[PDB]
Amino acid sequence: AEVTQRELFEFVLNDPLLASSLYINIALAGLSILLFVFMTRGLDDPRAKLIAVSTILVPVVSIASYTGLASGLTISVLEMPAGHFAEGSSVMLGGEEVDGVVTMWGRYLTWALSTPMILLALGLLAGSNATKLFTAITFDIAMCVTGLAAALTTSSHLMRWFWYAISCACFIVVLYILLVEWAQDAKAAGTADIFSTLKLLTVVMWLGYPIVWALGVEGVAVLPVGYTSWAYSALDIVAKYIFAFLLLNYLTSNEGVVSGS
Amino acid sequence: VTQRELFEFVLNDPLLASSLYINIALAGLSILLFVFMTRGLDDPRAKLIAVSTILVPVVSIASYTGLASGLTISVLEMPAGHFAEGSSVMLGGEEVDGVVTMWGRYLTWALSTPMILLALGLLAGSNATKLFTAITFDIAMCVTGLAAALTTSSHLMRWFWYAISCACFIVVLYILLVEWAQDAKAAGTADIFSTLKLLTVVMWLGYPIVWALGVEGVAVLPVGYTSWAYSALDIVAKYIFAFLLLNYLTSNEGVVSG
Amino acid sequence: EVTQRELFEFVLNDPLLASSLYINIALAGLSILLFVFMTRGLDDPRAKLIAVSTILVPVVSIASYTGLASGLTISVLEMPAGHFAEGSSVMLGGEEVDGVVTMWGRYLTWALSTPMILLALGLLAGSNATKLFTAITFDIAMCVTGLAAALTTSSHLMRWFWYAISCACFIVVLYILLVEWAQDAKAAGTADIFSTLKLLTVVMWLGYPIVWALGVEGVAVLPVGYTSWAYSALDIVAKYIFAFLLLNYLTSNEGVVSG
Ligand SMILES: CCCCCCCCCO[C@@H]1O[C@H](CO)[C@@H](O)[C@H](O)[C@H]1O
Ligand SMILES: CCCCCCCCCO[C@@H]1O[C@H](CO)[C@@H](O)[C@H](O)[C@H]1O
Ligand SMILES: *C/C=C(C)/C=C/C=C(C)/C=C/C1=C(C)CCCC1(C)C
Ligand SMILES: *C\C=C(C)/C=C/C=C(C)/C=C/C1=C(C)CCCC1(C)C
Ligand SMILES: *C\C=C(C)/C=C/C=C(C)/C=C/C1=C(C)CCCC1(C)C
Ligand SMILES: [Br-]
Ligand SMILES: [Br-]
Ligand SMILES: [Br-]
Ligand SMILES: [Br-]
Ligand SMILES: [Br-]
Ligand SMILES: [Br-]
Repeated sequence: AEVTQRELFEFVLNDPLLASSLYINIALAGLSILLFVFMTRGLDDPRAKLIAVSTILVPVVSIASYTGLASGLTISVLEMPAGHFAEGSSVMLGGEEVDGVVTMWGRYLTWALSTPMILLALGLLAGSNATKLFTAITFDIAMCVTGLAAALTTSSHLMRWFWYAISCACFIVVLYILLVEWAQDAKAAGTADIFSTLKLLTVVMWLGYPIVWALGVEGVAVLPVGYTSWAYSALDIVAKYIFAFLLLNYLTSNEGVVSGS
Repeated sequence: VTQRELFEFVLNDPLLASSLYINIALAGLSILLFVFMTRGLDDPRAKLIAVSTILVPVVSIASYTGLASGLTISVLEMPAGHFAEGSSVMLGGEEVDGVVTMWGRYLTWALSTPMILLALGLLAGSNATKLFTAITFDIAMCVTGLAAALTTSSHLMRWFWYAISCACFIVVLYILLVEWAQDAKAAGTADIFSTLKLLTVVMWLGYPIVWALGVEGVAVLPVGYTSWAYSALDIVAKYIFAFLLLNYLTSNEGVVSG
Repeated sequence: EVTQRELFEFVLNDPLLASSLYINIALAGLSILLFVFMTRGLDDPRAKLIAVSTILVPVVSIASYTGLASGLTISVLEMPAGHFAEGSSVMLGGEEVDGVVTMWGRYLTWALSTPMILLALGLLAGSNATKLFTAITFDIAMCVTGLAAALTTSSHLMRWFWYAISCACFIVVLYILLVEWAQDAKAAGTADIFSTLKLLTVVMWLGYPIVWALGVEGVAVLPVGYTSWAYSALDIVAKYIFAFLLLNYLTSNEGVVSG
């Protein structure tokens, strides 16, 4: 590994766009954790608290994920394959010019850890049975891991996009459960309004990621590294922080509705 | 060596490329077929079994792609005394010491078997305790096997990892063939387990036997034959076996429901 | 480009390192035997589930310690400026090498074994699913963020930030085990054994973050050799004896936990 972790860390700092897209989220994730733990202090029902802890875990994983990226621990320099729209790039790391693209794979590694929690909270709010919850979660993880594999794949351009297509198929499974299955389960659960709201927000925001992947450096490359990074951090601010705040706003005011068992 | 160089090593070699790309394609077709076959299930418990099984070829088309792209393939120099020691291969167009190691296979098993196990356990009316015990040791088995494959410091260490792993294997096989076959009687599903009993014992024992005999073990099977031995097993386990389980599940939805 | 073969030889020919690692392999091995023996009497599925979660602990340990012993889970890393271990060197093969022999494999031991002992202590206390889900997730986040700290070499300050995140997660777990579960056990019938262990718990669970901060990963008052025995000493207490005291109570009180 020619490029050191210190060097990548230094490249992030010194790069205004990059460093801000990263450090701003370590900050917002921390404040989110503090606000969430405070908002839910009055919950007592175990099923209501399971929804609150899973929610809270989202920014908890987020602050760790971004610290991994900012430290350089979860960043690597890869060389795109022939034909990849970003093939032939250089990053100027340390003092020399290194071939390749600064790859922030750390985003994928942790999405596989935070998104299931989001899914678990939304399934429970909707009063979902174990089967649909297992189906939503297992495919979500697969969607995130194949995403991480595509980003990590440098041997073949066509391979990169094959991983991507596998990931989309797994994505549609989750989407179908959100829009079709849980939408209906929410009625019987008495949480229709809030679910339909959070459901529409989820579908809209989540669609943003595979769009950014395809337009950013890892895909067709119209967005340079610094910009795809901000595209991902901005989706994160809504998809994770504001979204979790909204779900917890309902829960903390309607404990009785989801209290069941 | 480079990822692309490994990717090209697999393409360009009929034995290797076939042992991998064929698994990618059959896994793809099996996901469709499995989703199709089960389009009619209605019971939640049955459906859990069907999705857990469907995940088998999903994990397979993904993990094999990891291998074919070279992402999960690596080159390792075997320890002194190992029967494959002093091997070399030619990758970046040059003599590279070591053996191409498809460590991605352990990922495939560590992720798909927990799913087939969950499916079988539920089918057998297993309680939580035996389901847990089986899945945990099944995973410890798959991972210690991986450890064995990646160990290059000592020849004896690899075999010690193997012993650790085989131990976890009998724990899993025991509940699979013995415990669950017995629980299935009360669940009204004893027959699917006896019909697939020989198929199950042969394919499962098939993996630790291929290890010992292939490049990772005593090496009477070269890298390419080692790849095809594991691949022919996977084809049986991830596709035909899963199909059989699914074929039964669909005909017995009501009873598996309760 | 140090090899796994050189790391394996480094541990051997290094008395302290070799014994801290090899004594644990041996002790975890017997444990699996002794624990299998002590619990062959069990019949209750709930008592047995608790029994196997606990047996999985020494299994995880003998396997993870073998990873370390084999060199598989060891690496040489260079510490960042200001770090007390920065500027370290180690003899590997036929040349001097910058860095610190990093036993990152230990974090995989804790990440995989602790959720089991937590799933054994929770069920033993009668814990509902919410607490059991909390304690373990934050426990896992703790183990993984600790590794991140150990794996971070770009910034001295970042290591301690990672260590602070890990420590906060650590607080959630200790609050569940010491307080919540302590209460739940009263309605479980198993409040007395939960007490004593809870006491040994505090001391040993705290022992880890204290060692981290004082060993080569922290301010390094303890060299690589001593941090390893420090952790190995703690694992003996938690993975074997603690597991023994737990099983000793279980197998002599299957009626109380039965259900
Ligand atoms: C810029 C300053 C930051 C201000 C943040 C204010 C958010 C506080 C929201 O309060 C919480 O609302 C819940 C109902 O939804 C109540 O149950 C709970 O008791 C109450 O504490
Ligand atoms: C079912 C999904 C599997 C996808 C398999 C993709 C195989 C594509 C092989 O492409 C070729 O690779 C060579 C490298 O060896 C290049 O030199 C050559 O220019 C390129 O055209
Ligand atoms: C906190 C993060 C969130 C909610 C992330 C969501 C991410 C996705 C929905 C990602 C999806 C992708 C695909 C469907 C295709 C391949 C690439 C990915 C991983 C970007
Ligand atoms: C994909 C389907 C199945 C049934 C896979 C089974 C895998 C095993 C039984 C693997 C076993 C191993 C053992 C027992 C010993 C060390 C090496 C292996 C991991 C190959
Ligand atoms: C193997 C058994 C036990 C009980 C292990 C416990 C481990 C911890 C409590 C580890 C804690 C850490 C913290 C809080 C901070 C970062 C570094 C550590 C991972 C060592
Ligand atoms: Br609770
Ligand atoms: Br994340
Ligand atoms: Br269902
Ligand atoms: Br399988
Ligand atoms: Br049992
Ligand atoms: Br433990």
